This record gives sequence, C-alpha cells and structure tokens, in this order.
Amino acid sequence: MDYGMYFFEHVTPYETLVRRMERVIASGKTPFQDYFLFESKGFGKVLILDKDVQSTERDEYIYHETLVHPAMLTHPEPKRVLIVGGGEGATLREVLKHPTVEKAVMVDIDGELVEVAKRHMPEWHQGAFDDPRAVLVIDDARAYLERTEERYDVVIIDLTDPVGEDNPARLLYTVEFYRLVKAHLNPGGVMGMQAGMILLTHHRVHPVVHRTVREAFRYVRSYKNHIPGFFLNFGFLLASDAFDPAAFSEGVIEARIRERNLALRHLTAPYLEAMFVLPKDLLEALEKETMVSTDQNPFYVTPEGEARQAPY
Amino acid sequence: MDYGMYFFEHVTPYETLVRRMERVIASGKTPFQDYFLFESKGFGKVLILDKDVQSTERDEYIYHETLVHPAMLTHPEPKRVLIVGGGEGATLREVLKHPTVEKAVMVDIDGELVEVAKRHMPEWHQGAFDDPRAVLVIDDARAYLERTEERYDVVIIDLTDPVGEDNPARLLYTVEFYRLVKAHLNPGGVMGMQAGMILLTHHRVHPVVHRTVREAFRYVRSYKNHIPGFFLNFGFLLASDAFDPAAFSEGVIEARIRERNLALRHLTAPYLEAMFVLPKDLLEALEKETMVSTDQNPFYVTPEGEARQAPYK
Amino acid sequence: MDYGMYFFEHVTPYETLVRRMERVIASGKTPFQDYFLFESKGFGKVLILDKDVQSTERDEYIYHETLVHPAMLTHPEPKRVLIVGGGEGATLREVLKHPTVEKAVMVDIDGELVEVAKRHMPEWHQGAFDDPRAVLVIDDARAYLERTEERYDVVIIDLTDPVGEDNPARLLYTVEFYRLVKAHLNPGGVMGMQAGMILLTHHRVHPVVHRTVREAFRYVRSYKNHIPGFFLNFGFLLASDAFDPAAFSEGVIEARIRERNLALRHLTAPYLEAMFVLPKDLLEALEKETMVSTDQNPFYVTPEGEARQAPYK
Amino acid sequence: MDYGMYFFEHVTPYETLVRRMERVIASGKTPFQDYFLFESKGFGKVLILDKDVQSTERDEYIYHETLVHPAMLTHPEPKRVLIVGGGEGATLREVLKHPTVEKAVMVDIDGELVEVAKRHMPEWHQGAFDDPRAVLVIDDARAYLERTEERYDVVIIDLTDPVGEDNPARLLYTVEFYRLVKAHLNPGGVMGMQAGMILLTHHRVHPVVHRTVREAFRYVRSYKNHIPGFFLNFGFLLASDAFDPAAFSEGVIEARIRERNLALRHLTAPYLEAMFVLPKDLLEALEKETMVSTDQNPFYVTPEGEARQAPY
Ligand SMILES: CSC[C@H]1O[C@@H](n2cnc3c(N)ncnc32)[C@H](O)[C@@H]1O
Ligand SMILES: CSC[C@H]1O[C@@H](n2cnc3c(N)ncnc32)[C@H](O)[C@@H]1O
Ligand SMILES: CSC[C@H]1O[C@@H](n2cnc3c(N)ncnc32)[C@H](O)[C@@H]1O
Ligand SMILES: CSC[C@H]1O[C@@H](n2cnc3c(N)ncnc32)[C@H](O)[C@@H]1O
Repeated sequence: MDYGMYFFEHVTPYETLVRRMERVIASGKTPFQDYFLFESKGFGKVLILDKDVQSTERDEYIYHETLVHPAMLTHPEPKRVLIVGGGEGATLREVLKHPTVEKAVMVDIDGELVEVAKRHMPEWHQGAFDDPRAVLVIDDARAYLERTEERYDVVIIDLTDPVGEDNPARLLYTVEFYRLVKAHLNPGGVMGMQAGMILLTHHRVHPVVHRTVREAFRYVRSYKNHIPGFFLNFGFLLASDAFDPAAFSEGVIEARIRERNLALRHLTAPYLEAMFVLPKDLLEALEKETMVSTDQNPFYVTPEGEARQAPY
Repeated sequence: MDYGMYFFEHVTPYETLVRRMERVIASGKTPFQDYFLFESKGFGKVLILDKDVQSTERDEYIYHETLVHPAMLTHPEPKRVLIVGGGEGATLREVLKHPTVEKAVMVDIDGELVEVAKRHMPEWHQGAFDDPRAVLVIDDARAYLERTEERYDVVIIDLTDPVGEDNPARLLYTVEFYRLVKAHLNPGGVMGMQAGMILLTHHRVHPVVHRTVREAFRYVRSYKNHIPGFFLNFGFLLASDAFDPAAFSEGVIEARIRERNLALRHLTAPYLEAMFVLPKDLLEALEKETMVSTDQNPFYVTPEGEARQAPYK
Repeated sequence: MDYGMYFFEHVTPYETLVRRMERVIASGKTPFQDYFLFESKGFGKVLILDKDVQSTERDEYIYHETLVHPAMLTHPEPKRVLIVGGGEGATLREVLKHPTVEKAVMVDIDGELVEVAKRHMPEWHQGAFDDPRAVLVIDDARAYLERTEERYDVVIIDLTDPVGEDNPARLLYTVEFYRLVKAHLNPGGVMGMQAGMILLTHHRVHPVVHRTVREAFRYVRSYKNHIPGFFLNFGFLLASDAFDPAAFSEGVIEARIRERNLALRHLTAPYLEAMFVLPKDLLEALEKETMVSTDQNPFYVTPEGEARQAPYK
Repeated sequence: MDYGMYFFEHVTPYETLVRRMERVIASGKTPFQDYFLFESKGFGKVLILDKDVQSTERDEYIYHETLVHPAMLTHPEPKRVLIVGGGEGATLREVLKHPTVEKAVMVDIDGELVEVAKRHMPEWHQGAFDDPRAVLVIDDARAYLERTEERYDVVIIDLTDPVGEDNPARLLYTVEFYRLVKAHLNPGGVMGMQAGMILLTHHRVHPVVHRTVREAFRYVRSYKNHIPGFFLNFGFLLASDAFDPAAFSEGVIEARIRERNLALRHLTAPYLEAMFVLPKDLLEALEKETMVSTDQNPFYVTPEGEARQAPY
C-alpha cells in the first residue's frame, strides 16, 4: 500500500491490522494506559488504547447502540443508570437518549483520557457530559461499587478485555464483581456489557465471560454484532435475576422504541432481536465452557488468546 | 508482533491485514491470477488470490455454509445446479450435500488453480470434484452458459469482487450476465451468490451488486454474515422471479434440513433466517443505491475501493 | 517488533524500512511535497519528503559534513557559494563554517518547507539562515541562475533523487542544467553534490548522475559514504573544469581544516580523502555507464527504482 | 508497497526492514536456530538466521571478500587456515582462492544448516566443500579449540552477534575465547573477524568487540565496509601478536594480489587499505570503550542495543 504513517494494531497474535494515519490529532501516556488518536480517512478519527482500537468515529454509533439500547430497551422504565467504564462519553450519549432517565452516573478510572475525549472527540460525547442528568465520577469501578450504596435500573459495563497475567482489569471480570454489580440493582434491573471478540476459531474470552456472569445472574443471554471499525465480531450480553431479558414479546421492543423516541442509526427492533439468534458453533462453545473467573483465581487471556486462571 | 514471514493482505485502501506465514505450501502465477496458499497458526491453511484471501481452512465451513444452503433450502427439491466460480470446490461439496441433486456443473476459468485446489486443498473439496454428479467445466462461465441451452434450479455465483478497469470478469457483474443466468433457470429456480464486503464508509459494492440484480429479477434479498478469517462482514443475496426467497417460514427450513440430512456446522434454521434481518443503515444504503451495471458500462472496483461505472474498452 | 506508530519508508521497490514514531511533531502537504517530521528513539527527529527520509537528527552531521566540505576544502579560498536545494539549511550551516566565505545564496523551491525547518528543525539550521552572509532565495533554482549573471567559487547541489515522469525537477538533472551551473563558476571554481544511493543490483542512479556530469565538466570524481539513518550507501561527486578535485594532497586538506577552524565531527583529512577510493565493482559501474541526460530526454527514477530516459512532455 | 509475501527483518529496535519475497525456497528449524531462504528480486536468494539476514546472493561477494582477504592478504604465506563459523561455504570459497593454502578446516555447530547451504545455496559454496584441501567439522568452536591442538596461519571468525542475555554465542566473544584462538596460532599468524554493525549512534557491539580482542592480542586493527545486502555498515577487525597487521607497505597488498591471482569483484588493493581509515566518530568511540567481556562475566547486547555484562 501507499507509503507514509501507519498504526500497527494488534488483533490476534497472527493477524495485525496496519492502518493508515492521515494525521496524528493526539497521542500520549496516562498513569494507566497509552492513547493515540488519529485521523483515519476510512473511519475518521480513531482512538487506540494501548495496542487496540477503542473506537472510530464513523462507526462508533453501531457499537454504542448495540451496547446500550438492548439493555435499556429491555427494561420497562429505566430511571437510574450506571455506566462502568466507557470514557468517550458515547455510552452516556445513548443512555441519555432515553427520556425515562433522570440520573446516569458514569465511572471511569482514567481522568486524563476523559479530559482527552472532551478536548478531542466532540463527535463522541456530543455534549453528553454537560447534560444536567449526568454525573462524571473518576474512580475504579470496583472501588466505586464497594464504597457507595446507590442503586440502578440498568448497569452498562463497557470495559477492556482482561488481557495478559499482570493486567488489573482482571478483578473486574470475576463473579464476585458481578454479584457486586447485582448487589447494586433495583428489582427489575438489567446488566448490559461488551464481552470481548468472538473468533471462536482461535478463542474463548466471550464464552468464559458468559459462563462467569452466569454464576452471578439467573438469566444470562448472549448477543452479537459486527463492528466494521474493528473488523471483528464482538460479543455482548444481557443479565438479570428478575426475568429473561431476551424473551421478547411480539411488537414490544418496537412499542418502546416509539414511546421513547429513539433516534437510531444502526438498530431497528427486529435487527436488535436478531442479534440474539446465534450460529451453532457459537451456541456449542457457549455451552461447552466451564471456566468461571473468581477473585480467588482471576481469569485472563494469554497473548495467544487462551483462557488462563490463577491468584493475583 | 514478531518477525518471520508475513503476508500483506489488502482489505481496503486504508486498512491492511498483515498475516503470519508459518510456511508457504505453494505459490505461483496462473495465466488468470497470482495465488499463495500458506500455513497460519490462526486459520490453518490460508488462500490468497492477487491481494485478497479467497478462503481459510478453520473457517471456510462458515463462508460456504452461508453461501449455498440459503438458495438450496429455499428450493423445494433442487436437482440441477450451476456453480459459477469457486475453484476450491467447497462450494461444490456443500452443494453435493443435498440428496435431491442430480447434476451440478461447476464452471470456472483457471483449471490450473483448480489443480492447486485438487493437489493442495483436500480440506476444501473433500472429493466433491469426483462426484459422478459433478461436471468440471474449464471455461469463462460467460461463454459457457451462452454456448449452451442447458437449464438449472439453483445457480450459485461464487465469484470474486471484480477489481480494476482491466478484467474480462467485470462482464460477470452485469444485468445482461444476471439475465443470462435468469434465462438459464427452471420455473421455480433461485439464484444465490456472494456480493462483496459490507463496509458502508469506504464503498457500496454490496448495495450496487444488489441494485444490478434488482434490475434482472423481481425479488432480491440481501443477507450477510461475519467471516472470521476475512475480518469482514460479507454481503450475500438471493434473487428469483418466482417467489420472495426471503419470506420463508422457519418451520419449513428446519423441515428441509432434518429432511435432507444436511450436516451443518455453522447454520441453523433460526440463524440462517436471521442473516436476512438488516440494520437501518444497511437497508437505507440498499434502498438508496441507484448505480445499475450493464455490458454497456460495466462497474469495476476502484483501487480506492468503491463502485465505479465506465464504458466498455 | 512492537505496535505503535510507524512510518513506512520506501528504500527500493523490494526493501521498505518501517520506522517507529514516538510522536509526530508536524506533518502536512506543501504545494511542492508531502512532509513528515517525527520523533524516533533511534535518530532523534526524522524528516520525510514524500516517501523518503531527507534527514535525521542524531546523524545529519554526517551527511552534511560529507556533502560540503570536500568541495569546500578543495577550494583554496572560497568566497561565494551557491547552495541549490537543502531546505533544512544544515547545508548552509556547514558552509557558513568556512571563514573565507562572504556570500552564500541558498536557492530552494518550497519556502513553506523552509518554514518548517525554521520553526521545527533548529537542530539543523542553527541560525545558519540569519547569517548576514545568507541570501534566502525562494525560487526554482533553475529560473534563478538562469534569471541572473551572478558568479560562484563553489556550487553545492543538495537536491533530491528526481523520481517519476511528472516532476519539473528532472530539469535539475541535465547537462544543460550542469552547464548552467558551470557557466556560473569562477575560474578556480568546483561543484560538489549528492548523487543517489549506491546499490548496484537495483539501479544506476549514481553512475548515471556521474555520466550526466562527465558530459558538462572535464574532471569528475565520485566519492561516497555510509549514512547511518538512511541505512544506505550514498553517492556523491565533485566536478570542475580546472584541476582534478580528487588529486589533492592529504597534508593540504589537513592544512585547510586546522587553518579555517572547521569544527568537524565526522570528517578528518584522512577519512575525507579515502571516501574517494572506490571498490572494483563500483569503478566498473561508473566506467561502464553511458546514459547521459539532457533537457531533450531528461532522466527520472522509475518506480521500479532504476534510471530511465524519455523525451520532454 | 506492493501486496504479497514479505519478511520482517529486525535491524534495530526502531527500524525494521520489511523485505519482499518472490518465493520461499526453504524455511525451517534446526536444533539451534531458525532459517528462511527466500527469493529476493533485488538480491536473489536471501538467508535469514533467526530474525536477521545472514547473506544475500548478489552481494555476499562484498561481505566474503571483506572478511577474508584482508587477513589472508596481510599474511606473507598463509598455509593452514581455520574458519570458525561461516556455514554457507563462502568464507571457504574465498579462503580456498589463495594458492599458498594446503589446508582449510571449517567448524560449525549446525549440521542441518550446512546441509541446507549445500542443497539450496550452490551460489555460495560454489563447490568449495568438495575441494580436497577442505575439512568440514561440525562441532562448537570453543569445544573444537579446546579438544584439538592443530595450529593455523590465519583464523577467520565469522560468527553471529552475541545478542540477548540467554544466547550461548556469548562464550565466544570473551577474551578467554581469543586467547584460545591465539593459543592455536603459528608465529606470524593473524586473526580476522566480522565484529558487528556500526551505528554508533545507537550502539556498541563493534567497539567492545575491538576492546576485548585488544586484551588477547598486541595488535588489533579495526576496519569497516558497507554491505548493501544488510543496508548496514559492518565492523570487522584484524588481530596479531606477531606484527601490526595494518602497517601496509607501499605496493605490497597489490604485489600479493598478483602473485596469488585473486579473482576479486569487490576489493582492490587501495580500497582494501581504505577500509582501515576511520571517521572520527568511529575513532572516538573505539577509544572511549572500556568494557572487556570475560568468561567470568560474558557480554551481550540488549535488545535495545546496549552492551551489558554478567555471569552465564
Ligand atoms: C477501553 S474500554 C473502556 C473504558 O473503561 C475504562 N476503565 C478501565 N478500568 C477501569 C476500572 N477499574 N473502573 C472504571 N473504568 C475503567 C478505560 O479507561 C476505558 O476508558
Ligand atoms: C476462490 S473463489 C473463487 C473462484 O472464482 C474463479 N473465477 C474468476 N473469474 C472467473 C470467470 N470469469 N468465470 C468463472 N470463474 C471465475 C476463480 O478462478 C476462483 O476459482
Ligand atoms: C531536504 S533536501 C532537500 C531540499 O531540496 C529542495 N528542492 C526540491 N526541488 C527543488 C528545485 N527545483 N529547486 C531548488 N530546490 C529544490 C527540497 O524542497 C528540499 O528543500
Ligand atoms: C550466522 S553467522 C554465522 C555461522 O556460524 C555458526 N555458529 C554459531 N555458533 C557457533 C559455534 N559455537 N561454533 C561454531 N559455529 C557456530 C552459525 O551456524 C552460522 O552458520
């Protein structure tokens, strides 16, 4: 391809995405991770955290819609919402889009990266932060969830795979963490989350996530969607003790979409319910999975993609 | 990211996929294309044509299941199948998987490539090529179905995005070609084919392949699925002049699976039928596409990776 | 090999140098070229023009020492210097290092680039540009020395390999151009210039630049040296109509160094004079080169990276 | 650049050479290193060992000439020669080119790679092996030199940088190793060697080599030359107790070149003596160097290029 500036995105240990930069808007170091924000011609601005794309501007709508709305849509009347992780302000954006929302609290360990999302990714946050109903909190979720005891109707979890042994994002993907999410939910409340890529042909982050969350939640329902941006099939899930969040009654998602006036660009009612219908190979793997990650023994993925587990 | 052998695989003009080569198994230069077959730790053997990967081992089951059986399961008792393209002949193996089938004519320019597939790609063909029902034909499929009056229930067009001005195979991408295909159908007959990546920010290959086909059949149904080893969302479609191929029942597709003892590894009735549920953006992209392609001005793929029309040189 | 930002730097058509970008400092697109200045751990700030690196910080001292002082030290008391090209103005700083010098006219298309150098490349220019002896001229150096009757003792041609058919700067690579240069010399006067990589298996840029110049001066001496940050063997030369610029004494070059209190960091009298000792292969390549380039058929660099002649469009 | 097969050659930690392969002649694993032999269009066949180019076919003549002949030329009458390392059979080739040679013994730890040089690099060895005067020995040099006690007029050392901590090529770049080379030399004998790249702008393999060899040899003279193949300025040296191997008398290298009938393609007499005249920056660094690598404390280069030293 053309010669010039490029970014070597890791993807899998055998497949690297080399992606053209037209211009480096911003790049640096926080006390928690590396960022690069550059100008893709294809997807506009792109944001790497560490060695992995985080979002792209022209496609983020697909990911943010797919992460939020299936959880909000699947709750009858979402009033208080917690967003764990998710610093660009887009999860916020789509959460704020539901009018039954009075409060939306967003937590996220890394200030300067938010400060970066704000200075340089207006396209994302879109004003979000400065909405009255919002409350930025810069802490570690596990810390936040242990100290406060406010409760929520939906929690959205938008965190970063727990990759490699040393990583401390690991103590966020244990069952203890999810009972801890659970501990903070009203009755009728639902959890929503990104759970890692599916490429089940290498590997296993998605199904262990599903299995582990299963140990804290009665009803765990796993859905999927292609983020073009990532060139990758991403796994998400919905969880609840209170009811099966994917028994979708005829006409109802659509009902709510109207009442609520959702400006949507990717999702429609039937597409949304489609995300939930999985190929057989995804079913089988989701079923074969037995690893449950625990505080005692937190799971991580090898840099070969394999699921390991040991103390921290 | 190591050192060692890598492939450099075009994905669009701004994203390139660098793949780690465990060992080249065979490359060379047929009079119709460049090819590299190699061994990766990720997807088993990988196959490249010019700058793109035709197919991967660990995951071609998916692409092929997706391509074929829609079209096949939507036909109530298919007997005569045209497979245009598909050197590998996994396209054949999936087809030869339906009982009903008496004769499947595989038609493909590049028998030297087909030979590689034979010699090196067992994993794909799985004897498909020596089925007493297969007719290997070694010609430009446009010459063939023009040079014959033979009839079919299902065509399956397993071709390849037709890149660049200079290419006799942009002629496989026009409403006169899809008409040729149409003319060569039985009364119940359905086409089903592959129709490009879906990557709405770089280009409109899929929509335009779809627009081209809306022009030569009543009913055009796009479906798509995610092919892991491509790292792409691929776009497919079905077209027929008879029924809407998309308004099936889900009870019936199930019927015909269990019925014809299809071994499936990816598809299920539910999943299959869902592939046909498109998100708002993509339905618009389709309902908004205009460019139809014709022998007169065929469309090719710009090396900026978008749809363009221009007259026939 | 990590992840992070990389440059992709053309070296030939089959070797590419991927350089790790610590931080882009400034890129953009002047009406004459693309440019990227960035920060690497290896060589400090790196500067790219189109697909090649003009210069590196930790090691430009070398390229510049090598370019300039030969030519300068071979002239017994240089006063008036033409510097064609050399945006960075390290070419200036080295020149402005000789006492004898009264006036150095730097002449260079692209003042926007020169501005980058000013704003971002202090390390290079080192005030060179504000020497009461420097005349920044912002024109096509071919227009300039054609549009003037001014005279010089040393010219120094710090241009750039002239790649591709379309380029008004292939006109800076002909015997009519080097004659223009000649015509604009004093009686003792010497040219010295940069003359391409030396990479005898891919191409004959150096020999051909040399052959072109043999045509417009009596005495042509190739010398070369290894520029680390390029990972290339670069080729240079001196030409004069007066003496052989190559038959110096080594006692004398030493004289003139100590004499003019040249701070040197790379060159020494011995080393400098040795750059002029070529191996068998390279002397043949030179004695075997034929292609001369002319306004009539100027030579450009093929994107297969070899010398080609073709008439003026 | 074009799309297709490529090889990612390491070079420096900040600069990688990505080099086009037209065809993979051969590649595999020995019990000691990795090989890849491929078809460059530029340089013809190329041979990687591990992650580093070893030779290229159209340019090897430059490297092999530059490694051998300055040592052989600088000996009055070279009869017995030892070549440590150097498995392609090219050092052999040029050593055999001097007619005063009756025996030439070549040692090299890795059989299968020789077996590979023979099956697939005819261009290199050129018959070499099958010359009567030659004697292939497949051992570790240090082992070979400790067991036998034959002696030699020139030793050529053509080994592979000692790179990274775990590497066992390290015990080959100590002073004890060179006293051990020395221990095996007739009087009037000279050592010749590749000593690593010069890029003194990163780093230091060349000057420590020079300094260490200096501790076993009275006269160590360091010369250099650009191998196009490697895109890199490579450092070599000549050593002797018996006399200054780079006091070059007027007309003498040339004298010997004639008498001996050297078919040379790169070197000439004056070029050969030129290699010995170094830039100031190379002089200064050669002089500032103080690290001497020892059995007790073997030196290696960091993967950042820095010279370290500790026990093994
Ligand atoms: C990168 S995906 C997600 C976002 O969640 C953030 N994040 C990572 N770890 C935590 C944590 N322990 N608590 C809250 N947010 C986190 C990261 O800064 C990023 O902005
Ligand atoms: C590998 S998927 C592809 C197949 O489509 C084949 N193909 C390419 N062009 C044509 C054509 N004009 N007619 C039939 N098959 C073709 C390729 O040769 C390959 O076999
Ligand atoms: C950076 S080394 C190079 C310099 O030569 C300059 N250059 C390129 N073309 C011309 C030309 N036709 N006349 C004068 N200088 C030029 C470039 O603009 C750069 O300043
Ligand atoms: C790669 S540069 C040099 C050659 O010397 C060889 N070599 C490496 N270590 C030793 C050793 N201890 N003794 C002899 N030869 C070696 C390598 O196999 C290679 O062929």
